[PDB]
Amino acid sequence: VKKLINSQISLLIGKGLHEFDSLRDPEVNDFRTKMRQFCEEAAAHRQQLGWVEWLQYSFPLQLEPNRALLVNVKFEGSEESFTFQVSTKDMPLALMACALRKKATVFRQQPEEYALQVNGRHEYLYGNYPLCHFQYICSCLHSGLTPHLTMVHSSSILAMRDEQSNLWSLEQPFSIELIEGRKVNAMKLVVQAGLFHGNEMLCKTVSSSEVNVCSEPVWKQRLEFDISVCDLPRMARLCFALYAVVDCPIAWANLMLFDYKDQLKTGERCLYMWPSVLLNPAGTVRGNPNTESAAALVIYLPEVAPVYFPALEKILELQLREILERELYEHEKDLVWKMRHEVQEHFPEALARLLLVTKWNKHEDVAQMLYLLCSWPELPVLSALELLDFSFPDCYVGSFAIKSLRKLTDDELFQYLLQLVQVLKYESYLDCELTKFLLGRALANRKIGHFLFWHLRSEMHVPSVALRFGLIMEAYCRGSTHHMKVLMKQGEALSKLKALNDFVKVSSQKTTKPQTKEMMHMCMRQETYMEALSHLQSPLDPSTLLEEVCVEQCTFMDSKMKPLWIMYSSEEAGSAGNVGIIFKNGDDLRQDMLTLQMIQLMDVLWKQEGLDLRMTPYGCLPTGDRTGLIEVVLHSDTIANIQLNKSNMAATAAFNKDALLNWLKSKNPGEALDRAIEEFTLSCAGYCVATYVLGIGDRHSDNIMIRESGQLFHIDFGHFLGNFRVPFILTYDFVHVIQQGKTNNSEKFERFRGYCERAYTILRRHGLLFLHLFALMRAAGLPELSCSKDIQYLKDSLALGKTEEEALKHFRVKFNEALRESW
Ligand SMILES: FC(F)c1nc2ccccc2n1-c1nc(N2CCOCC2)nc(N2CCOCC2)n1
Repeated sequence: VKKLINSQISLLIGKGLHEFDSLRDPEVNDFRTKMRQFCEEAAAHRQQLGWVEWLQYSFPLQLEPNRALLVNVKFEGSEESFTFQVSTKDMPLALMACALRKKATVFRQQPEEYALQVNGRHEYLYGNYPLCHFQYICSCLHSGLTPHLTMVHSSSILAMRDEQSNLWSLEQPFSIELIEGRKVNAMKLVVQAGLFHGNEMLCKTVSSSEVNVCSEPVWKQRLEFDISVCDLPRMARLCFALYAVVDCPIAWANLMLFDYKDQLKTGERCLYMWPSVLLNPAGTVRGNPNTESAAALVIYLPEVAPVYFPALEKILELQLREILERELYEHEKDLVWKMRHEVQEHFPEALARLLLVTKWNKHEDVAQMLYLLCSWPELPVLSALELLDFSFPDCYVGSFAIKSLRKLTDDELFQYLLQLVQVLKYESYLDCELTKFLLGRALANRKIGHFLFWHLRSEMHVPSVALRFGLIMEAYCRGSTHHMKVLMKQGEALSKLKALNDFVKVSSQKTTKPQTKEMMHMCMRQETYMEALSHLQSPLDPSTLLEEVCVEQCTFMDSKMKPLWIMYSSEEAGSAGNVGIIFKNGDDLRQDMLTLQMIQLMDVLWKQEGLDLRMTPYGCLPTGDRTGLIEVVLHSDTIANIQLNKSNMAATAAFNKDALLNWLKSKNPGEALDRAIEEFTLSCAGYCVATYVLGIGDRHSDNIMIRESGQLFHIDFGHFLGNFRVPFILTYDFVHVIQQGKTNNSEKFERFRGYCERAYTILRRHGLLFLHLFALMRAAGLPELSCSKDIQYLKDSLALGKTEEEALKHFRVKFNEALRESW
């Protein structure tokens, strides 16, 4: 069995475990054994959890950030169901009391023994919360639907639990010998080397001698650095660039000067370099795994004595501030450092600014900073996120930052998971506090575990992270054997969708769409495909169950990559078991995921201030190499499709401007139309503010969709942050709907401007949260989130320098400009 598990892990993570063994690497070997132990302890703990605690782990509650209501309740193993009237303010317990009282009268005769499952989903209602605080009930109220729930007894939950078991002395200048290279080029070669602590140089860079593009180049020269060996900070990295000149970059390579056991490195090293686009301090400190073809540098680290970095106990041994403390001059820097005790004492949240003023290239000053740091009070989550930036390379700072993030709720962690995973790319060593933090949290919440897995799995085709990410996924698997098998099922479904999508691509260039679609259906109806594609948890949302694939309703779309549109149904889920996914292969989905996650965050922040813009936060999840899934919002269509203005159709208009309004009218007869116009106005405000703030341009009728409820949302975000200064967009046909069809309607239109202003001003108040998250996202390597000007785009769009009064006036001008332009 131990053999079988290992083969399953290798298959799941997309990398053979034997490959880790073959590295003969102590750091890898250490990581694997420590993390495996940690993860196995988490699993022991989980297996004895109380049944409510188990539910909390497996099906974490889905909550929103007086009225009558009908609810249908059945018991687990029964056809018989009952419809009860309850209040939105009632607790699930009261509901469960009704259900049991009804059961006992039927059967002729305790609520705390039960939880309520949402029919056909892995989602439960339990706890001390009014029904309307549950996302599901809340959702049912707005769409107008009846909640369907199933009474599940504690013994049944426990069966699920059960089925799922498993030094200071060295004053000589730092120096290296550059020995030789092995490489490709057209000119002379040079090696530039710098010593970095994060983004900051610890001293000047020092260049190599120019040697002809001949060879197999052979330097054999001492490069000496303008820094003492005792002043190298613990997280010092040495960064190289190999290039050509008569500039033409060739390659780069980084390494930590100390190893994962804190020992200073000696002597010779062979550096397999990464091909270029000159110094790249934020680039990985691990060699290029393509040793067959990568250019290679050999250096020698001279034996300076073995010295390990000094222990903490040894480290420990060794006005107008406010008016500025809200980029700084050197004298301003000097007062901050001078008054570092006051900073700790009366301005602890200004820790980052103090860290940025310490001289990381002098060990006495670092020991000073560290001394303060070790008694520094915990900071809020917002402050802690800033400290995860690459600007804060020191391990003690890193550790402090994680310590401060431990108070993150699961809902917050989930919201910031994408960025936390991306920060892993900044890590210097395999065994680190972030990895342990993410793994423990993942093992204590299955939803965390699910998305941690997919974020890591979706980048296994990236050589620079394959090893790190592979190792973490292995560790995770040791910690939950059952969930590994659930995840393997999803991977099997994704393997099949790829093969099917490849077929569809080929067929679409040879025959008519009707013919390709029929062939797609025959392929899907093969036993191997019916079995692979049915009965899985959605990678988009593990609480959504994808039961039986409805082949007859599957198709594909006409765009370049021919994305697949896959529908599912489930008898048990009734009608909320009718769900769709899109499989897309050929495009990088990371940018779309980021854009949707930031819009979802806006929706959270708006709702926390009592502003519900009726947004549509659907899933998007990269799963592999230019591969991933998109959640289908049903009962929606594109603005362009609605505006095709076909004859012999409900929405038949005298003027194209009336097409959308007419469409809305046909889906929302009578009284209902007014609320639909309201849903459209609210969502339109939300999306107009979001796409402006994030600089999403190229918005048109083919990438804007509308729900039959009136709710508008966006699809296919190819660009953001003004990378293909985007204006605020007001579209005429939308303004026409907002104005209820009327040419003049300032009452409705100005209500809509109010919504826009209220949404925009709320985001500004959280501007720093967006900034810190985008900062962390720079680790991802998206070409549209690659430098400062990308970030500056967000600063400008949020007008963060300005007072709220100025910001709003500025916004009002952009909005008014948008309205003029509206024809
Ligand atoms: F290529 C398209 F699949 C596509 N790429 C997307 C990237 C991010 C988000 C959504 C994306 N979609 C997408 N997403 C969707 N969704 C996803 C949201 O629910 C409605 C259906 N539909 C489409 N199309 C249907 C109508 O006309 C154009 C294609 N396309």
